Amino acid sequence: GSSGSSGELALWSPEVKIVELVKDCKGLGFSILDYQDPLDPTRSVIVIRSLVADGVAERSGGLLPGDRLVSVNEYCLDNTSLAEAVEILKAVPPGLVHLGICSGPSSG
Repeated sequence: GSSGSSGELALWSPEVKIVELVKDCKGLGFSILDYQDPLDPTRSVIVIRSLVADGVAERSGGLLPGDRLVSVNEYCLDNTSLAEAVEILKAVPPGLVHLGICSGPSSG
């Protein structure tokens, strides 16, 4: 059982956190983008672009800019294309929003 040294994805945590976000008419208050692993270029992940000023994201106090988003309202956003990710957040119904997050390189 020789674990990998200076390799295993550390940028994020192996434990995702479900943040309860209350969507509104306009929708959410955050953004997302497509990322590419520095070791695996053939692999992409969705990150938290940024939290709109006083946006649902910030309000709740669970999301942060730089964290890797797992899913939104039970939606596998793994290796998903930005376009797809955005559409998923737009197609998602209003109200409570159960989305996971992977603590990443935060400057806070």
